[PDB]
Amino acid sequence: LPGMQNLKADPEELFTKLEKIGKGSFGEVFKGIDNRTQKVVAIKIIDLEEAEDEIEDIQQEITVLSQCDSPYVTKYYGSYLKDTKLWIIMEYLGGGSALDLLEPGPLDETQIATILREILKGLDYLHSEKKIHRDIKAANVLLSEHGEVKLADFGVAGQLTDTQIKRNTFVGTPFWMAPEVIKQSAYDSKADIWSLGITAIELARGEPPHSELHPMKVLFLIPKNNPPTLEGNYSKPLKEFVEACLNKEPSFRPTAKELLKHKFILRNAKKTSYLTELIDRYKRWKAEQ
Ligand SMILES: CC(=O)NCC(=O)N1[C@@H]2CC[C@H]1c1ccc(Nc3ncc(C(F)(F)F)c(NC4CCC4)n3)cc12
Repeated sequence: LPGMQNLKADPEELFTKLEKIGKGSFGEVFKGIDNRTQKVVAIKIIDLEEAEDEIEDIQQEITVLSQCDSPYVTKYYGSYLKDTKLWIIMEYLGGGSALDLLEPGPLDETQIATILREILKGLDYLHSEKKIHRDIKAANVLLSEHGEVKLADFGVAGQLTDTQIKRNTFVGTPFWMAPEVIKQSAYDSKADIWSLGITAIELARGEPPHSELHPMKVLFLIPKNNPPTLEGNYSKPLKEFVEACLNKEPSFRPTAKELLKHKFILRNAKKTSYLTELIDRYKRWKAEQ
């Protein structure tokens, strides 16, 4: 396990575990304070006794995280054992997920473009490292209190090599999964680009396509239907960004690097600092109730 700490280190001493902020890839996630620096962190806690077929996946997740050095990937600080519980210390992103920031109401196209541009920067980094996220969706897109946008939850992240230029494993969240991943055909990083497209619709409309239906229906709906399109009063460049991602033929989908030059992004995206308005809005909203 990369970043595994000295097992004599007691994380209950080194860290103040605060409120739960979410349920994660495995186990729960908490807000916490690093007791040495007084920096806030995120703590993922997993019971190893309450495992197992997950520990390979937990190894794999932590391995992948430890191999990423990008402003666009959640930082991983190390892991601690406390009796049966694994404490995974993560970068704390105080804005929550893009999905949280949607709860007060719709995004405008500038905010959508900005968030998509930053996701594309993350996807470009990952894909350049032959890594595939495979669970891109709004809930896995996090923001710092400054409005920086980062990719999270590498629970099902894949790795490509010289040997394996392609993967076949059935992973992801159904609504966001690419048809070729659902069919377990040979696939690569283009799968993430399909997921990005679904996420673009999610960011624009609040939900992915087929969100009313039972997840098992999409197992045939997605491979046999025409891809979703963004329906509603949204700009033509936003609709074409979505369609460019959502092609059933993976070689017809652009790369992350290409989509960064897409007209929707260029014409509408602004500096990420402006996303603070979106976090302030969430605050005010969450005040009431
Ligand atoms: C009591 C209270 O108000 N707590 C804060 C809270 O509930 N928040 C804030 C704003 C929305 C929601 C929330 C969710 C997530 C975070 N931050 C965060 N940072 C890093 C991770 C990381 F573990 F990926 F690194 C992470 N993961 C959780 C698992 C579901 C998302 N969440 C912050 C918040």
